[PDB]
Amino acid sequence: MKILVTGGAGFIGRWVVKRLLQDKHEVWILDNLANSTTANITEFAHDLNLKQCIQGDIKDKKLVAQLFENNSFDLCYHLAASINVQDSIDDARATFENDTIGTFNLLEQCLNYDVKMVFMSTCMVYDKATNIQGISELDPIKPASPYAGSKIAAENMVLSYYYAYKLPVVVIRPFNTYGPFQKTGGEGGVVAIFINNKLDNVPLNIYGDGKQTRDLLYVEDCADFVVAAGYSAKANGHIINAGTGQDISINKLAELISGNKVSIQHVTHIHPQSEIQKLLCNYEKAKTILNWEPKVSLEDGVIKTEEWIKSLK
Amino acid sequence: MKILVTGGAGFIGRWVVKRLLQDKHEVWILDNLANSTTANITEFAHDLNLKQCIQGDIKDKKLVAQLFENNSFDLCYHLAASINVQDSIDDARATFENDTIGTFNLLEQCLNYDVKMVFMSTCMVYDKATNIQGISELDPIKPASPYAGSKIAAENMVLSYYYAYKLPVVVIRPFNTYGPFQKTGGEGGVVAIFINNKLDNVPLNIYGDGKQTRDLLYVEDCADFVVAAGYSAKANGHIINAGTGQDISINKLAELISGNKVSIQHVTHIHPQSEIQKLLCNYEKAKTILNWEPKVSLEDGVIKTEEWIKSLK
Ligand SMILES: NC(=O)c1ccc[n+]([C@@H]2O[C@H](COP(=O)([O-])OP(=O)(O)OC[C@H]3O[C@@H](n4cnc5c(N)ncnc54)[C@H](O)[C@@H]3O)[C@@H](O)[C@H]2O)c1
Ligand SMILES: NC(=O)c1ccc[n+]([C@@H]2O[C@H](COP(=O)([O-])OP(=O)(O)OC[C@H]3O[C@@H](n4cnc5c(N)ncnc54)[C@H](O)[C@@H]3O)[C@@H](O)[C@H]2O)c1
Ligand SMILES: O=c1ccn([C@@H]2O[C@H](COP(=O)(O)OP(=O)(O)O)[C@@H](O)[C@H]2O)c(=O)[nH]1
Ligand SMILES: O=c1ccn([C@@H]2O[C@H](COP(=O)(O)OP(=O)(O)O)[C@@H](O)[C@H]2O)c(=O)[nH]1
Ligand SMILES: [Cl-]
Ligand SMILES: [Cl-]
Ligand SMILES: [Cl-]
Ligand SMILES: [Cl-]
Ligand code: NA
Ligand code: NA
Repeated sequence: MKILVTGGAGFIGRWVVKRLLQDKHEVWILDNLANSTTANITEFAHDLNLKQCIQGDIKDKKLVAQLFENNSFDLCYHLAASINVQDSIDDARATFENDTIGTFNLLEQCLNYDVKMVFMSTCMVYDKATNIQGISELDPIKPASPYAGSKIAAENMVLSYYYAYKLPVVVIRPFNTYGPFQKTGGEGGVVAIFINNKLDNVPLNIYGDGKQTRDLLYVEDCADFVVAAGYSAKANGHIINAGTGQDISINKLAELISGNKVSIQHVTHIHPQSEIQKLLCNYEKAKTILNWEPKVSLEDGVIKTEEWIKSLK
Repeated sequence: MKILVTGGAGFIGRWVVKRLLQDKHEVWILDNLANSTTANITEFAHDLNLKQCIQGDIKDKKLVAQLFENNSFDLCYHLAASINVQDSIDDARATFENDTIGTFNLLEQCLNYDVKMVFMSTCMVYDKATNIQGISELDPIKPASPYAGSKIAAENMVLSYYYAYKLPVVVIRPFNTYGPFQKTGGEGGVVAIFINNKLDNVPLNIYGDGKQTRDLLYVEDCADFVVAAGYSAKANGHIINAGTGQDISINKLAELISGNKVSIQHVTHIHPQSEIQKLLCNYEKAKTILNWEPKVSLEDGVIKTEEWIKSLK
């Protein structure tokens, strides 16, 4: 198939690309490299099925039109986005423009050329879990940051095209994802930051009281879920979560990762008003529709991730 | 108070303006007159509390910035929008730009100047009612047209500002509204169209099988609800419906309005894929928070509306 992966040079994107190339699809990447480098895709530089890596912006309407007009895509995995909650609080407009308007630009061309869209949403668009069964696709939404609001906004434009036009789309809500190729600095995820701090012999710092929880999904499991949603016509028109169905507090995550190599401290929460106290995924729908389940435990994923991070030092 | 009413020269808007002027607030209207004329506000042309009627576009970022920079608004009732489902299917972009992007432009200035926003959403953002209790604010959303998707998108940006910044906002979801000052042509609502057809001695035409239902809210009741949401700090942060809690099929509405003066026919539905089969409102939350309930029955509202339409012929 001919496939466009927006954000394909990013963390999750590069793993989506890897899987699609293993499956011998012709892949085009569209990525402005705002949050990544081509080091994430060097591995694929000699794969003839990686057709092009376009350094361009989903906000550039003319570029997006030309890209679809001059290719014949079957399928688009739309991962390109601004992803940082705090940045979206500091600067809502940029997050809105990238995550809602950029989506809309792509969606318009998907309709013009009958291109199925897998829209990468986020488990952040949820209000907190309230029990051990976790959050299903039927459970309440709560846009606690402009990032979350922009993602919900995008979801609803995407789904409107499915209803109004019968355009194949899937809205996916993976939970917090970690692993090799995730950044380790201030724009990184908590697992990457903590492992890197450990390797650097500096403390782990926990925002707030650390009791907040996350359901942490290893990136290779996430990428397989993302790809599966694109391949499945049964998924068309659906919202589908992915996660592990187990959560951990940030306090306990810090102890797991440090293993007492470094100290663990608390600091003022940067956005307690936008925090989600408990994130725990019910992924029964993904199991049913996609035959998907995660294979990598947190313990094993941390080990894999630390091996990767250490390899770059 | 100093109040901005976007869309204040429109159908519901002019009634909001009337109420705010009765309550002796200083009102500014921002309206591009894309779907209205100043005849809707002639009544107020000598009220010194109607400060300005700006013919300008909420999509014009510079105009919106200047408007807030050079006034000191307390409160904004944001009614300006593209409202037509079929137009949003024919041309999603224009509806998106007006209803989502335009909202965002206003919201950004509301944050800058601490202006409470009442966001006018729509009961269309709902999946169908499934019982006689009707649709509450907790019930499922389904963006069946790009209009509905654009409205849900806007809701989520608005609510994100309440969470991230503690900006006072209210998201209101009134159900289908009818009455004096609603247009009677192809861009009008079903009640206006049917009454006008009756007065013109031409048939009523019903889309599809006519079994679809609506909860029809008289405009003076709607406008009082809208205003109340703005006046109430208890409503801050909430989604709140308004409606009557009774529905009628389009077949039965046509018989009520015609009274057999004219024939009643069925024609192919213009967008059956985007229709909502049953719309019935649970307005208990509005009753509790706002002490609001509707006063005008459908029968009496039809009579009032027909008197008004006849007066213009
Ligand atoms: N990391 C997670 O925990 C997680 C969980 C759920 C969903 N998501 C979603 O998955 C997607 C990928 O996230 P990630 O963690 O890989 O982040 P990432 O930043 O590595 O990936 C996003 C990629 O999009 C590119 N990009 C950003 N804005 C763009 C624009 N305007 N035009 C073109 N390219 C642009 C970036 O340069 C980057 O390579 C995002 O949509 C994100 O919201 C991430
Ligand atoms: N009529 C209903 O049944 C109903 C029910 C629920 C919600 N609503 C919502 O109520 C609001 C008012 O609806 P209405 O029925 O009075 O329609 P309307 O068209 O009479 O009112 C909207 C007004 O906004 C103006 N406008 C449109 N786009 C604009 C732009 N870009 N900049 C500036 N002004 C602009 C129009 O000229 C018009 O006067 C809308 O937000 C609509 O979505 C309507
Ligand atoms: O150095 C860090 C980074 C993150 N967190 C916490 O870890 C969780 C996950 O944060 P991340 O930024 O990875 O993603 P988010 O869930 O906010 O998307 C949140 O509760 C953060 O407050 C932390 O305590 N210390
Ligand atoms: O001339 C008309 C206009 C409308 N309708 C129907 O009346 C209902 C209300 O339509 P309207 O356009 O007023 O508003 P909507 O609910 O679609 O916002 C819908 O089921 C329409 O199909 C109709 O049968 N004939
Ligand atoms: Cl995320
Ligand atoms: Cl804990
Ligand atoms: Cl409406
Ligand atoms: Cl009937
Ligand atoms: Na747990
Ligand atoms: Na009824």
